[PDB]
Amino acid sequence: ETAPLRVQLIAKTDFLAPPDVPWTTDADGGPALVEFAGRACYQSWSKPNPKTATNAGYLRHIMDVGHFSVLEHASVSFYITGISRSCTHELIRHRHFSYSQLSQRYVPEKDSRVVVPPGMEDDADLRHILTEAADAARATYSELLAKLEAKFADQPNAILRRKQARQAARAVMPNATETRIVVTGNYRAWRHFIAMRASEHADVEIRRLAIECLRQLAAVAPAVFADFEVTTLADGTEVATSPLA
Amino acid sequence: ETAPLRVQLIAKTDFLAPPDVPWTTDADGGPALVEFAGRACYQSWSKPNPKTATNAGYLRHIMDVGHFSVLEHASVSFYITGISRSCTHELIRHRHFSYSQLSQRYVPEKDSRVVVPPGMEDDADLRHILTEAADAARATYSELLAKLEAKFADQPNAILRRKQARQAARAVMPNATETRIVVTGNYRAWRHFIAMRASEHADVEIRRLAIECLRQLAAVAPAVFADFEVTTLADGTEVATS
Amino acid sequence: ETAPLRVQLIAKTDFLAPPDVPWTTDADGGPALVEFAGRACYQSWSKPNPKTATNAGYLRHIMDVGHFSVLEHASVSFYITGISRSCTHELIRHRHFSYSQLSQRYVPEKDSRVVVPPGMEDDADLRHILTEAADAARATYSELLAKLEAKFADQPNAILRRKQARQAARAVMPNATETRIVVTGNYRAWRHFIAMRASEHADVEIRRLAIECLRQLAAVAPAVFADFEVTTLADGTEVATS
Amino acid sequence: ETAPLRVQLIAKTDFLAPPDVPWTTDADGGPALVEFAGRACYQSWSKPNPKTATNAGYLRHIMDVGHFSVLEHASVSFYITGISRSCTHELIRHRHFSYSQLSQRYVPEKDSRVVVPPGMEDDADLRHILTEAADAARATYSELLAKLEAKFADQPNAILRRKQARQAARAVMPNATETRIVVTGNYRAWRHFIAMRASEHADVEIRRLAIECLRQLAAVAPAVFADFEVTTLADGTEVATSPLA
Ligand SMILES: Cc1cc2nc3c(=O)[nH]c(=O)nc-3n(C[C@H](O)[C@H](O)[C@H](O)COP(=O)(O)OP(=O)(O)OC[C@H]3O[C@@H](n4cnc5c(N)ncnc54)[C@H](O)[C@@H]3O)c2cc1C
Ligand SMILES: Cc1cc2nc3c(=O)[nH]c(=O)nc-3n(C[C@H](O)[C@H](O)[C@H](O)COP(=O)(O)OP(=O)(O)OC[C@H]3O[C@@H](n4cnc5c(N)ncnc54)[C@H](O)[C@@H]3O)c2cc1C
Ligand SMILES: Cc1cc2nc3c(=O)[nH]c(=O)nc-3n(C[C@H](O)[C@H](O)[C@H](O)COP(=O)(O)OP(=O)(O)OC[C@H]3O[C@@H](n4cnc5c(N)ncnc54)[C@H](O)[C@@H]3O)c2cc1C
Ligand SMILES: Cc1cc2nc3c(=O)[nH]c(=O)nc-3n(C[C@H](O)[C@H](O)[C@H](O)COP(=O)(O)OP(=O)(O)OC[C@H]3O[C@@H](n4cnc5c(N)ncnc54)[C@H](O)[C@@H]3O)c2cc1C
Ligand SMILES: O=c1[nH]c(=O)n([C@H]2C[C@H](O)[C@@H](COP(=O)(O)O)O2)cc1Br
Ligand SMILES: O=c1[nH]c(=O)n([C@H]2C[C@H](O)[C@@H](COP(=O)(O)O)O2)cc1Br
Ligand SMILES: O=c1[nH]c(=O)n([C@H]2C[C@H](O)[C@@H](COP(=O)(O)O)O2)cc1Br
Ligand SMILES: O=c1[nH]c(=O)n([C@H]2C[C@H](O)[C@@H](COP(=O)(O)O)O2)cc1Br
Repeated sequence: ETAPLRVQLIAKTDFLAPPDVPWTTDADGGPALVEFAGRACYQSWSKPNPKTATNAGYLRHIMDVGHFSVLEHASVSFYITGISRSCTHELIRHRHFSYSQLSQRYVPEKDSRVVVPPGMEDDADLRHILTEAADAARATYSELLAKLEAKFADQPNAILRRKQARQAARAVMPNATETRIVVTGNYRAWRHFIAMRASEHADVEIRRLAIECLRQLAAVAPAVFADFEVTTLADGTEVATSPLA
Repeated sequence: ETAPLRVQLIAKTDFLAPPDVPWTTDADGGPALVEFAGRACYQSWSKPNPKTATNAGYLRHIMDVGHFSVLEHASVSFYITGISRSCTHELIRHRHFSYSQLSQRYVPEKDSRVVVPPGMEDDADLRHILTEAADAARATYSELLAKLEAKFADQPNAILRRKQARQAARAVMPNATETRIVVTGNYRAWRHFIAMRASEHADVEIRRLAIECLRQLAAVAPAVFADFEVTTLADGTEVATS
Repeated sequence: ETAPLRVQLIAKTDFLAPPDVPWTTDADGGPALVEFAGRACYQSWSKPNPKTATNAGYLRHIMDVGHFSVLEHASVSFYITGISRSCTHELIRHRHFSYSQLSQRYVPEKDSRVVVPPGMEDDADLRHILTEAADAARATYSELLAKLEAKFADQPNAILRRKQARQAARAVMPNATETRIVVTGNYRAWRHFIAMRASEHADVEIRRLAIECLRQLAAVAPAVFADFEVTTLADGTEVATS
Repeated sequence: ETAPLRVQLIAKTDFLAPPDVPWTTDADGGPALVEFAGRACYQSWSKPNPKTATNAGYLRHIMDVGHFSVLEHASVSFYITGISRSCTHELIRHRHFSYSQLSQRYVPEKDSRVVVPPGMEDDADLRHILTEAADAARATYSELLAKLEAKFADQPNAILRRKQARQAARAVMPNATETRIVVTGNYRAWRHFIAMRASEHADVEIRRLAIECLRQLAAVAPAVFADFEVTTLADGTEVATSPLA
């Protein structure tokens, strides 16, 4: 059973301007918050320059002059499924994010799906070799678990003795095992992730993930991510580049 | 002129549950996001127990059990004014917040306000010594500025000439000079900030700040901040403990 | 082929007291640096108190009064082998360390070792089920790799060709696969790691790593890591608590 | 009275190669640790490439391909004196350092020194204005301190009484007041600080600090800091620029 990548946006920033500040803007939520924060450094609430007189204009300028720390005020959360364990192992190396991830120490592996590496996707023979190997691993897991459950029956706590058995049984589960994860980060963190992972140096799985995150981030905060350009490589995979990263 | 502490909540989490996840809860925003993230770890979406089906009950349990990392998903931002420079010098030592602060390099301080230390708030004579000293500093600052702008006549760029002068002139501005700051943190970082700063060991200025943030945070997310109990000290200042 | 846990201490803080500061202590390296930094807050260079007039006494005082940020100045690095991929996936959730880890994308995984879960180390039957499962996975790996290199045959860069094949082939490699990692952290990060992972709540594999790290750290900085008491549980695994 | 900038290197990395790894290098300390960490990723313990078979060649390569995360393993600590309170307020915005700083709540300041802004150092008239204002501020501080100690007489704990008094009295102390601070960071953090602070956009005081840190860092680890070129500006201050990050 194979699992496709799904990225669901589950949280963003709600903004409410302070009533006493003599400033309004062209925008809502995160992008308005970022402008407000930038202007707070200068206490410059008026709008002399027509170019930076819209929210998008202001943000593009903030970006251009390298005031990136202002972007940290707004955050976005995704719920991600159809991502492999090897992919999450790379993702969580990014330390300016917060994560909550499906636990193999706790969750049943009996119905677990696998994620096909993008370089194999179009090849039914390779996919077959993968899913068969995954079926073999799952049978092994159930084998180990049954025996381990009996070994750790001594222990009164239901939650402990279930962890002890599954945590050892998990040893046979492959890299391609599906996982699920809530990832939260601010705009500055999201931008770094995209610059690092939406590139030809990156594994094609996390690259695909980064591109999908960028597309969804651009939908909620266009002005913040507009400097990123998506291009398609010879193999048809997608990369994103920005002059500011 | 003096400036009182003002704390204004300007941003918080907006949550939309994923349509295809078979789960609901009796909350929205940050508290609902926290519960979703917690349950994602176990895929424990079904809620058969109607006596543990509440968001508040789940959030309390998350913290009884000590899974504090789940709290990081939700954030709140404040715009804080009427805070002194010595106070922000303490505040910014907290490395899990994001900040945007009023710049003395960029902002003229000829009209700047003073923040009165809570310890001298009820002594008019002491406040007078402070405001007189502030006025003298501001005069010195204006004297230095004019003399620096001339010393920097060599600079053809008028914006840069004014920044070079201002950043040097700022040297005489006192600790009690008002500043203004946007502070953003997730629930975990706010909790830690409150624990450290709303305590008898902390300076009264930042303690006042922490108690006020707490009061607003507790209204926004009761279950997350309910464990903190405010206590009034012998001297009338407030502390908070969990 | 199985791999035992090995933790090797490969780096630590070298301290040189600045000459024109009227202060000395009965210690070296990391512990000495921590006292220097704590004393710099107070400029308390002379030692009026005979109790904290020793380095060990000064550090125990720092801890009791809760001044844990001073511990961040000193650091230690380990090279860890005989750790599984599922163990590293847990370890790297600690965001206040720095890591350099063996790459499956970059390193040919021919003759990879497997780490046996401590829970089945005494069970020869369970070990065998594991090791032949691992053997089957490596066989599948070689089969995919060969087909993948054939598939990407067009790709002109041969290095990039092997990498594209290897990153996809790695898909069948089990959690138990051995990995190797350099981990660097300051004393405060190390203490937090030990507290969270040398506990009954934690997986037994990371718990074992945390205990061994603790033993080596306590040998390097006794005063910093002394409060941790190691006790053997019912099943004969160790936990450490302070 | 006035305090000159002083930067003292007080800690760095001690390295010992694990005996059972088949690798040696010609370097010691931080730079050797960085090579070890980089080789661990590839388990490339042998040395086939005369271009990367030395520590300097290896680090040259690490720097060119930009895997700066391996630089995080080595650290350096300085004790910095003759820095102003406005300079530390900028410095501590860098969140990947660790700090221990002289406390005004805790340490008496009746006799504290003043730091002259670089843009003012050459001018006797401006220096006099500054020192005169500092003398006035210290007199006010003393005046406030005594009255506050008297106002807080109903605190039986004299230590607390002096602190309660001092923390309020410090209200009048100017930005130019000298402070002292231990700063610890890894190589990657120091590179970022230098890049951000030893620049034309930065305040002259912190730029002077960054340059001195850079000078000491590049003497200790020349391969790590070689890309930073020191340039004298027209006003006689120095900046540092690099093609890298
Ligand atoms: C193609 C590629 C190949 C890779 N190969 C390997 C490999 O072989 N082995 C391996 O172990 N990893 C490898 N990685 C992981 C990589 O080295 C980083 O650890 C990971 O990508 C996180 O990115 P980041 O380093 O920018 O840190 P993040 O955690 O994403 O932090 C963001 C930024 O914050 C700063 N920062 C965060 N923490 C610190 C700190 N403690 N000190 C100083 N500054 C800090 C840095 O500026 C950093 O850029 C690879 C990554 C890529 C994309
Ligand atoms: C027994 C146990 C069970 C676990 N179960 C799960 C699970 O089911 N699912 C899952 O995804 N993870 C799980 N984890 C991982 C856990 O939630 C943490 O992510 C991990 O242990 C890292 O430790 P830490 O949260 O204390 O933070 P670290 O990353 O080690 O940071 C140390 C300290 O820095 C501070 N800090 C760091 N980053 C932030 C931040 N951005 N905001 C505010 N403060 C910050 C906090 O004070 C923190 O305590 C589990 C861990 C344990 C030990
Ligand atoms: C010339 C100049 C002008 C400035 N003007 C102002 C101003 O007017 N107002 C003001 O408030 N500040 C101002 N600053 C401060 C500036 O915004 C930064 O806060 C400070 O320089 C720290 O640098 P850093 O942002 O790169 O963060 P560092 O703390 O130095 O972090 C290093 C890297 O880690 C990563 N990182 C750290 N924390 C996070 C996070 N929480 N989320 C995502 N990534 C993270 C980023 O990649 C960052 O580059 C100014 C600084 C300079 C040099
Ligand atoms: C009453 C009191 C007195 C103080 N006195 C002094 C003083 O005299 N001199 C002085 O310099 N400072 C002093 N401070 C500042 C204090 O040391 C901290 O720097 C500040 O309170 C920030 O809090 P924090 O250390 O918990 O770190 P935060 O930056 O708030 O981080 C939150 C958590 O993240 C983790 N974390 C963040 N960064 C790291 C890191 N690099 N390594 C490991 N873990 C990390 C820690 O778990 C920490 O608890 C004082 C603070 C208080 C409240
Ligand atoms: O592109 C990469 N991304 C990444 O995050 N790593 C980190 C993740 C993991 O902690 C370790 C080994 O990763 P791979 O097995 O995916 O190569 O290095 C390595 C490479 Br190459
Ligand atoms: O209660 C405190 N809070 C705090 O943040 N510091 C930090 C802030 C600054 O970096 C340095 C000196 O602070 P004070 O001048 O406010 O003591 O230590 C110190 C004390 Br005591
Ligand atoms: O004890 C734990 N330690 C841990 O680090 N995690 C993190 C690591 C990974 O990101 C995710 C899933 O971990 P397990 O598969 O090991 O449960 O949660 C979870 C548990 Br439970
Ligand atoms: O060059 C700068 N460096 C800096 O760190 N800040 C931060 C420091 C402080 O938190 C706030 C105001 O700093 P200045 O008063 O030094 O501008 O912004 C601002 C500027 Br401009």
